[PDB]
Amino acid sequence: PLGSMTNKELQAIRKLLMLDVSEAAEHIGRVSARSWQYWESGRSAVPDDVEQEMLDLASVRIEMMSAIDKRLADGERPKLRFYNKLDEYLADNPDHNVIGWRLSQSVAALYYTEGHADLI
Amino acid sequence: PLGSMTNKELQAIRKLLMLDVSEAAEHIGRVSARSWQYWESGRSAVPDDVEQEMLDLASVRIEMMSAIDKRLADGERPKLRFYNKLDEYLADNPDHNVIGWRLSQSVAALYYTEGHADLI
DNA sequence: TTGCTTGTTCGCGATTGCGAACATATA
DNA sequence: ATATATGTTCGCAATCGCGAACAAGCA
Ligand SMILES: [Cl-]
Repeated sequence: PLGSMTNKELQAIRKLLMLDVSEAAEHIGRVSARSWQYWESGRSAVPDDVEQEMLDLASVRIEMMSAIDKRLADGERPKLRFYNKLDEYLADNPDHNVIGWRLSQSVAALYYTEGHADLI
Repeated sequence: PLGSMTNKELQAIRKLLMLDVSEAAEHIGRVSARSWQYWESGRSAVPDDVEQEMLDLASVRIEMMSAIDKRLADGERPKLRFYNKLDEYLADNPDHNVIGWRLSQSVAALYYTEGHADLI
């Protein structure tokens, strides 16, 4: 199963998690931005650990969506926080980083586009 | 109803549809990129027609997602096409533009991250 | 043994977000 | 009558994606 991530699959999961190339290269791949661009362009294969961390971030996203679903089924119309600046996010989440900020942006954007939540 | 879209809501739906600021400003707002950045930063209100066009694009996304859901319920593991370059997408879709390209990118990324489709 | 692999670094053109200024049309 | 909202253009620092070159680590 692991190790079959294509370059375009990596680009797609990165874009869906709403990560910039530099952010993922610095915090996930722990490599230069050029190496991440090479991975997404097909020059070098996607490392196994990078792929596994992608799936892990996907699972974290699933947890967030599940909490919001719990709130929805209870009759709530959620007012979800969509942090424009990363510093505003880290002021409310000291043990997080830009990865969690982008994940929160993605979940809030999805639940607004679906029409179930308003963003503040 | 129309006119309640905030700046952050516009930014969120734009990023969800995987649109760049320049693309949305050129093809959707039909304004300069500076005016779109002003809209998304809260300098001026989001026009009603731009809002409604956002919602219409969301509906088109729902159409695509429903087609792929039908394919999934039939037992198929979809091999979704993720176009890295816009010219490839337009060569496969003559009557489309960058909006449909970004919509298809977002949908394919969603169905790959969910774990139901492979990208080619 | 060294070709394929993979990473870093540098340079450069293209692109972006934003401040600032200008213009308009309209209440 | 006129502030005010809203669009445009211009310049600029910052950022990004890419080509090309260099280097280490192999198998
Ligand atoms: Cl409701």
